[PDB]
Amino acid sequence: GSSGSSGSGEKPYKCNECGKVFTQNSHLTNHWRIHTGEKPSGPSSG
Ligand SMILES: [Zn+2]
Repeated sequence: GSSGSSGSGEKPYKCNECGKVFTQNSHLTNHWRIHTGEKPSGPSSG
């Protein structure tokens, strides 16, 4: 079978706005920037 459970494997830091994953904190917090404005009105990139 296949186990699809996150937590241990994935990193403790994960963007709760799109679904990204980073190794450090400063990286995650920073990323959010792109989410907070910056021409958020357009074609979804995903
Ligand atoms: Zn994000």
